[PDB]
Amino acid sequence: RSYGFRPTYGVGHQPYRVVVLSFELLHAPATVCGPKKSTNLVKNKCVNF
Amino acid sequence: RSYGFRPTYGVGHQPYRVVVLSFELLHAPATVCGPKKSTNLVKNKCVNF
Repeated sequence: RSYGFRPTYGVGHQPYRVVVLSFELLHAPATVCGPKKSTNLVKNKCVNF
Repeated sequence: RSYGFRPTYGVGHQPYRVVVLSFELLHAPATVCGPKKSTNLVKNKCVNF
């Protein structure tokens, strides 16, 4: 069935753009990552890795 | 108090028809049933009655 996308219609049938993100969570090599900066590893010292 | 059921009014106060059905659930003889066809019973056999 088609839609009556009339610009004069009220909020009763005002269309919106919609995006669905299905994040993939599993134990696998990671490709996409957030915006952080790497540092230097520290050996033989208690660190919050 | 009455209502301003104006057809030119927006979706703010557009009345709807509502039908409420209250199913009755108890261990009592059943009168209303779904659209399924009965079968013939089997004796002395493991059967999902």
